[PDB]
Amino acid sequence: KKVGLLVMAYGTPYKDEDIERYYTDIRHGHKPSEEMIADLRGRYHAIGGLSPLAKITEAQAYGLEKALNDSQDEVEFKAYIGLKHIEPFIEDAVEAMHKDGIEEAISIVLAPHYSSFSVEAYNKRAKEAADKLGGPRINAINDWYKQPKFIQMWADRINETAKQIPADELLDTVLIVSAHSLPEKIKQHNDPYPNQLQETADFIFEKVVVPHYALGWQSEGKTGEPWLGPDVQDLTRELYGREKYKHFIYTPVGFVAEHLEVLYDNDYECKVVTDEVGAAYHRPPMPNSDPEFLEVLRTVVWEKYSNLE
Ligand code: FEC
Repeated sequence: KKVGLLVMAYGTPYKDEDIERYYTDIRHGHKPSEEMIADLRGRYHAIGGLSPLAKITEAQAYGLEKALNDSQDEVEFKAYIGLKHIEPFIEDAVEAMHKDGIEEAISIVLAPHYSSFSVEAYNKRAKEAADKLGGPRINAINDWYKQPKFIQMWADRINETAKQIPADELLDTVLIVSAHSLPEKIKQHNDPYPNQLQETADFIFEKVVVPHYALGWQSEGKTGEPWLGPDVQDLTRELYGREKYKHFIYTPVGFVAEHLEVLYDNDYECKVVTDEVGAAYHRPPMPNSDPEFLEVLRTVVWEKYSNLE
């Protein structure tokens, strides 16, 4: 008997024509205006037309399945992809697990940090789906940024970039560690997300040769409420004003793949600012399906499985 591996991620439009219904899902079912739709479509156009997130997410889910199954023979894992905002939805994945006779599953979100807005919603939807179906039992992983191989992965990528910076400009180099912003109100109830990002930045910092670092947030939404900051664009300007850094290295460690909110919100919007101030822009490769990242996820899931049994 197999163990279901429910791999959850945000989702991305497969076709240009999917953007409207995808955006409507993000907006809790309320259809955005033509102006809002045009702006989002323009951002997808600016990164090449569509996001590669769908193919990367598949490569991560099935690469994880293979890493687990090749490394042991206590159990057979079978991966099921469940997405937040487009088919196959979380609910579709849980239904396929049930139809296939899966009775026990482990779930993981392709985002290493926990928050009430992100991972908690994934877990709630998966559990409510399985409850209405009668199975499988879903054993949820909430976060995994503490995994040492995850920290070392990011540190290695940062050090490889730092080694190509002129030795006498390393003192003028800063590491910007970021993740997707959320409404500032989550701080009012001690949601762990801001502290988990600070811990990740601290863990990475002690393993890199870059002498300066700062925590920032990116991709805040179109609401009328305050969001966690500073925003990476605003922080870049402020740090240049204060310290005149020559190199900015962006690691949006809240994310695990190259998608719209790295290819646009870092590689376009942050580079606009470094260009304005006369500094150099650096953004190390995202984890994607690199074997080192697949080994991070394998360690996480296998530790979870070993602790259930
Ligand atoms: C948190 C979080 C993550 C990371 C965890 C995860 O991966 O699930 C996260 C991850 C992603 C990822 C990738 C993408 C890129 C998809 C792609 O097609 O490449 C991605 C894309 C978008 N998100 Fe996203 N998100 N996200 C929010 C929170 C999170 N989001 C909140 C909150 C809102 C605000 C919703 C609202 O308007 O009411 C929100 C809105 C958007 C919009 C709408 C336009 C915009 O705001 O710029 C787009 C597009």
